[PDB]
Order: sequence, then structure tokens, then C-alpha cells
Amino acid sequence: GLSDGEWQQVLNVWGKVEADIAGHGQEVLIRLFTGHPETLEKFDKFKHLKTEAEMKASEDLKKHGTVVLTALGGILKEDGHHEAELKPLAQSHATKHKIPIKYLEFISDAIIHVLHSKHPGDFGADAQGAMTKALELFRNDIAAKYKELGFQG
Amino acid sequence: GLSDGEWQQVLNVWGKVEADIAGHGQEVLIRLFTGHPETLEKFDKFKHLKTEAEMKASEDLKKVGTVHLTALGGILKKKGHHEAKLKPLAQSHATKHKIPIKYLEFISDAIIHVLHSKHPGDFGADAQGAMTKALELFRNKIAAKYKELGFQG
Ligand code: HEM
Ligand code: HEM
Repeated sequence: GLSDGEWQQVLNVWGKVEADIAGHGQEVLIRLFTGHPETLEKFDKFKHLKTEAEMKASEDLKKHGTVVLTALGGILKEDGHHEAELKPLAQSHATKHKIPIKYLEFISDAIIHVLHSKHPGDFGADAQGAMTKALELFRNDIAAKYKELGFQG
Repeated sequence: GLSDGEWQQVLNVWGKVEADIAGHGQEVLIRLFTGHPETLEKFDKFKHLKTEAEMKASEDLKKVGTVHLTALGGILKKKGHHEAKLKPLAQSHATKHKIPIKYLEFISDAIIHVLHSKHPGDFGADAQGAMTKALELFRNKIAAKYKELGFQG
């Protein structure tokens, strides 16, 4: 993930892109296509364009550049939003309840144990592997939030 | 992240937990407390409880068990939803447009180049490092979606 400061930098820069999204979009695609002409082959609508001046004059290329950067902006904003979801829970557990990361592991093991006990026939190896991994990813996320709160070691 | 199949298994098992959330919650906490008595110290409301019969009768313990599993269920659902966000984009780019991951690298570089060019002084080393990381994480997510689609190149 990104740190809180890193996310701020990402969102700040993207506000500048959004102030001229069309121009950014155009320049990005032109830069892509001139540095890596093989990428232009993938765009049926304008793979015939041969020069930068031809690319600049293409209204469709400009439209597509906007579509691409708009979609990416959304993706980045959603990533940032998702990474912020556990902030309040990590805050309360780190500083109010005072819970080591290790205790999150203990409760994860307990969850797995209970599921196995209560669901004979319905919590097979694959299902158990999936849940184990989901809970591990959760713990890692909380650990990264702890780090943003000044707990590392 | 988890595979689509792994997410299905996780969400399927959780539906069973939600069919008896209170009972699951209670058993999880009792398991946690009996395997790891030190964890019980963290709960001021019932850290005095000593026997299984006591923990099983405790209203407060059953209540907190439900709070914990309800919150975890929401977290897991949001994670699953987030991991599914890029599915349509990966689908079109893998099988319709046929775009190698390497080409996502090229467009990432092009983005960074354009940002640097258009915002001298407003895209310093740290900001550039942050954006580089964000784009790398995006690429890695698309790569994981490509893998779920059987798509190598
Ligand atoms: C930041 C990376 C990218 C984003 C966010 C992105 C996003 C999009 C979006 C939203 C569309 C419109 C809907 C769709 O057909 O899936 C699209 C179309 C397309 N993308 Fe991308 N894309 C990216 C990278 C690439 C790269 C690197 C290539 C090729 C080298 C590529 C080739 C295409 C093509 C050929 C289309 C169809 C465009 C049309 O025919 O009008 N994309 N892309
Ligand atoms: C899957 C892991 C966990 C989840 C989802 C979770 C969630 C919650 C939630 C939602 C609350 C209520 C709101 C809040 O205070 O932040 C809470 C409170 C609490 N959590 Fe957790 N927690 C987890 C793990 C743990 C563990 C492992 C411990 C201790 C060993 C712990 C100790 C506490 C305590 C002491 C409270 C305060 C309870 C009260 O007021 O009675 N938590 N937790």
C-alpha cells in the first residue's frame, strides 16, 4: 500500500491532471505511441496515424485519452478510499484497546478452529485455505495502518 | 489477493456464520480465551471470568462476539467487492484489446513523463515516487485479474 503522505501526493497530482484532462490524455497517448509504436497497432481506430501532428489532429485519439485518464483517476481514488477503510478500527485497537498484531493472529486461528468444528463436510481444505488467506490479508492491512500510527517494530 | 474461487468460498462460508452469528461469536471468543488467556486481559468487562461455564453464560461476552464477527463480515465483503472492481477492465484488455502487462508499464512511464513535463516543481521526487508506486500497484492488480482469466501474455 501507500502511506498517508503518499496518498496525499497521488491525489494532489491527479487534481492537476483533472484540470486539463484532455490535454494530459492526448500527450500521454502520443508519448506512448511515439516511444512504443507497437502499442499503436492495438488501436484499430487510429493505428494508421503516422506522425505526431496526425495524432494531435485526431479528435478520436483525444477522446480516448480522456476516457483512459478518467478511468485511471477513478481507480486511484477508489484504491485510496479502500486503503482508508480500516483507519478507525486500527486506531481504536492500537491506542484505546491496545491490541498486538499477534492477537489478531490468535483470533484468526480461533475463527478457523470454530469453522472447522462447526462445519464438518462444509469447510474443506480449499475453503479453509481461502479463509486463512483472507484473514492474513486483513491482519497485514491492520499492521500497515499501525505503522501509519507510529507503531512499527 | 484471493482468486475468484477463493472469494466465493469465503463469502459462502460467511453466509453460514451469519446464520448463527451469536453462537459463532461466542465460540470464537471462548476458543481465543482458552488457548490464549492473555487476550482475555484486554476485555475490562469480563477479564474476571475463569471457567467455561462462566464464559458461556456471559451476556457481555456473547454480545462482543457478535460485534466482532459482524464487523469482520463487513470487512471481508468490502475486500471482496474491492478485489472485483477491475474485473471488467481486465476482461476487455486481456481478451478484446489483447494488451500485454508490459504495455501497461509503457503507459505508466508515459504518464509519469507527462506529469513531470507539465508540472515542473509540482511533481518533485517524492510525488513522483508515490505515483510510481500507485501505478505499479494498479498494474499488479490487473496482472492478478489476467491470471484469473488464464491470460499469460
Ligand atoms: C492506465 C491504463 C489503462 C486504462 C485505465 C485503460 C482504460 C480503458 C477504458 C476505460 C477503455 C474503454 C472501455 C473498454 O473497452 O475496456 C479502454 C479501451 C481501450 N484500451 Fe485501454 N486502458 C489502459 C491501458 C491500455 C493500454 C496500455 C492499451 C494498449 C497499448 C489499451 C488499449 C485499449 C484499446 C485498444 C481500447 C479500445 C478503444 C477503442 O476502440 O475505442 N489500454 N481502455
Ligand atoms: C478480527 C479481528 C477484530 C475485529 C474485526 C474487531 C472489531 C472490533 C469492533 C468493531 C469493536 C467495537 C468498535 C471499536 O472499539 O473499535 C471492537 C472492540 C474491541 N476489540 Fe476488537 N476486533 C478484532 C480483534 C480484537 C482482538 C484480537 C482483541 C483482543 C485480544 C480485541 C479487543 C477489543 C476490545 C477490548 C474492544 C472493546 C470492547 C468493549 O467495549 O467492550 N479486538 N473490536
